[PDB]
Amino acid sequence: LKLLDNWDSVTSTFSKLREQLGPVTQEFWDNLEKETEGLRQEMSKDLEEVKAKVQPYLDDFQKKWQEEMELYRQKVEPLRAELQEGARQKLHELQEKLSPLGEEMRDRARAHVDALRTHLAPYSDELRQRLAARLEALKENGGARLAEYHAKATEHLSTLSEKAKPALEDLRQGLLPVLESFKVSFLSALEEYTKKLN
Amino acid sequence: LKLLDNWDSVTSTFSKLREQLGPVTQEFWDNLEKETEGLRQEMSKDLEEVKAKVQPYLDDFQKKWQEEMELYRQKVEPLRAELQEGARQKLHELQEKLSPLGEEMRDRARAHVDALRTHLAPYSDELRQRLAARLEALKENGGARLAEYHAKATEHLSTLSEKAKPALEDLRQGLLPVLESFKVSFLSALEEYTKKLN
Ligand SMILES: CCCCCCCC/C=C\CCCCCCCC(=O)OC[C@H](COP(=O)(O)OCC[N+](C)(C)C)OC(=O)CCCCCCC/C=C\CCCCCCCC
Ligand SMILES: CCCCCCCC/C=C\CCCCCCCC(=O)OC[C@H](COP(=O)(O)OCC[N+](C)(C)C)OC(=O)CCCCCCC/C=C\CCCCCCCC
Ligand SMILES: CCCCCCCC/C=C\CCCCCCCC(=O)OC[C@H](COP(=O)(O)OCC[N+](C)(C)C)OC(=O)CCCCCCC/C=C\CCCCCCCC
Ligand SMILES: CCCCCCCC/C=C\CCCCCCCC(=O)OC[C@H](COP(=O)(O)OCC[N+](C)(C)C)OC(=O)CCCCCCC/C=C\CCCCCCCC
Ligand SMILES: CCCCCCCC/C=C\CCCCCCCC(=O)OC[C@H](COP(=O)(O)OCC[N+](C)(C)C)OC(=O)CCCCCCC/C=C\CCCCCCCC
Ligand SMILES: CCCCCCCC/C=C\CCCCCCCC(=O)OC[C@H](COP(=O)(O)OCC[N+](C)(C)C)OC(=O)CCCCCCC/C=C\CCCCCCCC
Ligand SMILES: CCCCCCCC/C=C\CCCCCCCC(=O)OC[C@H](COP(=O)(O)OCC[N+](C)(C)C)OC(=O)CCCCCCC/C=C\CCCCCCCC
Ligand SMILES: CCCCCCCC/C=C\CCCCCCCC(=O)OC[C@H](COP(=O)(O)OCC[N+](C)(C)C)OC(=O)CCCCCCC/C=C\CCCCCCCC
Ligand SMILES: CCCCCCCC/C=C\CCCCCCCC(=O)OC[C@H](COP(=O)(O)OC[C@H](N)C(=O)O)OC(=O)CCCCCCC/C=C\CCCCCCCC
Ligand SMILES: CCCCCCCC/C=C\CCCCCCCC(=O)OC[C@H](COP(=O)(O)OC[C@H](N)C(=O)O)OC(=O)CCCCCCC/C=C\CCCCCCCC
Ligand SMILES: CCCCCCCC/C=C\CCCCCCCC(=O)OC[C@H](COP(=O)(O)OC[C@H](N)C(=O)O)OC(=O)CCCCCCC/C=C\CCCCCCCC
Repeated sequence: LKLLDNWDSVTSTFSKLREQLGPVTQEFWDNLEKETEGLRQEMSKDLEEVKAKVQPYLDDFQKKWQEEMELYRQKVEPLRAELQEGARQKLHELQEKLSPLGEEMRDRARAHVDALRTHLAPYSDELRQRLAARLEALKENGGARLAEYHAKATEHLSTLSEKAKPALEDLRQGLLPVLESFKVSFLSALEEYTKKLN
Repeated sequence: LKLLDNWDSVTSTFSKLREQLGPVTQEFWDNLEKETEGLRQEMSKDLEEVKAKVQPYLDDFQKKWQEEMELYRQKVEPLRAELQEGARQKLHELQEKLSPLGEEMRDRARAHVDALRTHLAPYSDELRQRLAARLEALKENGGARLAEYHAKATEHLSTLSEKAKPALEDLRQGLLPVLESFKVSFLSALEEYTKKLN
């Protein structure tokens, strides 16, 4: 109700901020000029010296890079041949290994898979008989269980309806009057609430 | 009484559930025993035949595995010798390109650092001069900034006091009736909740 009075105080403080902003921006600009000019003299000296520092530094670096690269062509380059030759010999050594051991490993695999043909295959065949027996039990007990499920389902169904019938009646017989009473407690609440917050 | 009555219906449900649970456990276990019975009979195959066949199965694999290892041992020796002799030459060659080329690299590194030091000497010298120049500027300007900021803070405090005394007093005065009305609202709300919830 006193919003206008409260907003006035805020308008006053806002105006107070404006009272400060005036001289504040004035001195801020003066300070900015001081800083910019201060950094300006530093920048001129920095930039000027940079030309006399980066250039000789680049030259120094270029010389080092030249030596570095030269040394690389006198090391990495010739060593590339030494390493390549070593790699070639290594590859040759590997060839003389990947061939006998390669065929040997393949023969090992042959002996492995071949064994599996007389190991896994005949075993899965035996398992087929066992699976048939297991599945038979699953079908036998399962079929019986299906009847049990149906029986218990119908039994439980009778029990469920035996509860649903009276429960719903009782629930309705209780919810109806309770709802009416609830409406009363709601009406009194809503009416009073709207008056308190009016 | 709603909770008691509603619970009563649930209680009777538990009775019927338990009464049905009996036949359930009986039937389930009866069939489960048949499942296990099958597995018990199957055990004379699934676990018995597997332990019987595991003999030639493992004996075959173990036999071939022995050869597999013996072959690897028959190769490990000549291959290790090839690797040893090869590594000898490969590493020896690297040494011939590690000692002289290393000393050369170290020699070039001497100049690498020497040139850098020779360049860093005047650089660091002028860096200290740059720092002095910058520090002096930042000190002159800094002192001015501090004085100005101090004055700024002083003025800000004067206007801040407008928010600490007049504005705050105004706010307090405005909050007084606010608390007064809020008290009534809280009190009535407390009663409202008690009147309808109790
Ligand atoms: C153009 C405009 C003007 C100029 C502008 C640029 C100015 C630049 C001037 C200076 C910049 C310096 C920057 C670095 C400052 C800190 C240097 C430092 O304090 O270093 C300390 C280390 C300490 O070693 P320690 O024996 O105490 O520890 C031994 C530990 N334990 C037991 C393994 C082996 O000593 C070292 O780093 C040095 C020895 C190790 C060197 C490793 C390889 C470096 C690679 C190339 C050489 C680079 C030379 C330039 C500096 C490169 C830095 C990466
Ligand atoms: C003209 C100027 C030429 C400048 C040439 C500079 C290089 C010169 C060549 C060699 C000498 C300088 C080497 C400088 C770099 C290595 C510096 C170094 O001394 O490092 C040592 C650390 C040791 O660690 P630590 O765990 O043993 O001990 C600490 C951890 N603690 C606690 C658990 C033990 O590290 C190690 O020793 C492991 C090092 C593994 C190998 C690193 C090789 C780096 C070389 C090049 C990398 C370039 C990357 C470029 C990326 C951008 C591409 C565009
Ligand atoms: C001791 C206390 C223990 C706890 C007791 C808890 C008692 C709870 C009592 C009552 C249940 C209250 C919650 C009921 C929720 C709704 C149930 C229902 O009535 O939802 C029917 C719809 C029928 O389809 P509609 O297209 O008309 O969708 C209608 C929905 N609308 C809009 C979005 C398309 O359902 C659907 O829509 C989607 C599903 C359709 C049927 C899927 C059947 C799946 C097959 C087998 C699942 C068997 C689960 C058995 C769980 C145990 C049971 C004993
Ligand atoms: C409309 C129809 C909706 C569907 C209705 C379904 C009704 C049937 C299903 C569930 C009804 C459960 C009724 C439970 C009544 C109370 C039983 C009870 O005695 O409450 C208390 C007990 C003990 O206290 P506590 O253990 O809770 O805490 C102990 C805390 N401390 C250790 C401090 C000791 O609670 C216990 O005994 C823990 C009992 C846990 C029982 C879990 C369920 C078991 C049933 C089947 C499991 C799967 C079997 C088949 C698996 C096939 C695999 C292939
Ligand atoms: C649900 C979301 C996650 C699903 C994860 C699994 C996904 C894949 C499906 C099934 C895998 C289940 C893996 C876990 C199985 C249960 C493990 C377990 O921790 O169980 C514990 C219970 C309780 O005793 P405990 O050992 O914990 O505590 C006393 C002993 N202590 C000291 C050492 C603790 O064990 C018992 O209650 C008694 C157990 C008796 C077992 C007899 C087995 C006889 C052999 C064959 C029978 C027929 C099997 C047919 C195939 C069945 C496939 C499931
Ligand atoms: C119905 C007929 C069926 C017939 C079936 C036939 C095939 C059956 C299949 C397997 C049977 C295996 C039987 C093994 C019997 C020996 C077990 C054993 O004694 O073995 C001991 C070792 C070492 O034991 P130690 O060092 O303590 O003693 C060492 C003592 N000394 C030094 C003398 C070295 O241990 C081991 O062999 C354990 C090796 C396995 C370790 C698994 C660890 C898993 C851990 C976490 C689970 C991660 C799951 C990840 C899933 C996603 C993956 C991508
Ligand atoms: C308005 C903002 C600008 C003006 C700020 C003026 C006040 C500055 C100081 C504090 C500001 C207030 C908050 C606190 C700041 C940290 C103060 C401090 O006490 O920190 C100390 C640390 C550690 O000291 P310690 O362990 O070595 O010595 C310990 C004693 N004893 C050596 C015996 C080893 O200091 C260190 O860690 C060394 C590294 C410090 C951070 C360097 C990088 C800063 C990043 C940007 C600034 C760039 C400025 C460029 C020039 C602008 C000119 C206008
Ligand atoms: C922040 C800008 C304000 C601008 C207006 C005022 C300007 C005033 C004039 C100049 C500025 C001066 C700034 C000074 C900063 C000092 C920072 C600092 O180093 O302080 C350190 C103290 C440490 O602890 P201690 O000395 O108390 O105890 C110590 C107990 N022993 C010693 C055991 C160690 O801690 C403290 O000073 C606590 C400092 C708490 C500062 C709260 C500022 C709240 C301002 C606005 C709120 C909203 C911010 C986000 C706005 C987002 C907008 C988009
Ligand atoms: C971003 C980070 C990348 C990290 C990569 C790490 C692995 C690097 C692998 C090998 C080494 C580098 C091998 C680089 C080979 C480069 C070969 C090359 O032609 O690259 C062309 C690209 C071109 O980029 P652009 O985007 O500008 O143009 C693309 C073009 N329009 C198109 O897509 O058709 O530019 C580049 O790729 C960059 C070329 C830089 C050449 C430098 C040549 C330098 C010559 C000698 C060495 C001097 C060393 C000096 C320092 C010594 C130590 C101090
Ligand atoms: C009779 C009451 C008795 C006491 C009751 C006490 C309990 C009351 C509690 C609940 C009852 C009311 C329950 C109301 C449930 C409303 C549920 C609902 O509609 O959700 C959706 C609405 C949608 O609003 P809108 O469409 O404006 O905004 C949509 C939004 N932009 C978007 O698109 O995302 O979301 C919104 O409206 C939220 C923003 C609203 C902005 C306007 C908000 C306007 C708010 C007030 C209007 C001015 C009041 C001035 C003072 C009056 C008293 C002096
Ligand atoms: C549209 C504009 C509307 C403007 C409305 C303005 C209304 C103004 C109303 C009244 C004027 C202000 C009236 C202020 C009254 C309180 C003034 C005051 O500071 O009293 C001193 C106390 C001091 O607490 P201490 O914790 O230091 O005490 C000792 C401590 N308990 C111990 O035992 O160690 O601090 C306090 O009591 C208060 C909390 C201090 C910490 C706050 C810590 C910070 C907490 C909140 C502030 C930040 C909130 C950030 C929210 C971000 C949302 C995204």
